[PDB]
Amino acid sequence: MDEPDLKDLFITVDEPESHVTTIETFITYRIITKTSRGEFDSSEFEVRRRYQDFLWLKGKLEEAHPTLIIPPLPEKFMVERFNDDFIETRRKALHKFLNRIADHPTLTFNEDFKIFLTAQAWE
Repeated sequence: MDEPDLKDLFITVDEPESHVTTIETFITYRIITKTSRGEFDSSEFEVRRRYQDFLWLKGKLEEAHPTLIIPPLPEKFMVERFNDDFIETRRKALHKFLNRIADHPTLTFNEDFKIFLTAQAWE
């Protein structure tokens, strides 16, 4: 039998880090998602995502909800990408983006949003 849930999500976006792979360096953001303000009987996942991962998500949401305007993620086309203002501006925008999806009555239940918030979870 089911335990009824209010379908609340609380999302933070923080701790930007440089991810240096062998072929590319890019910034990632820590996304922590909680389903409750309580200590017990709840879900909490921590993942790390780059901006391209958010663009993937936006596209999936657009495809699934073609009559909606999905919350925007503007970008203007080698130093600035690692600039403190650039990163902090983006962090705030990504937090706003994820909150808008989380609060939206159809977008919040999208399967790719769920995968986005949970895949490759960190301890």
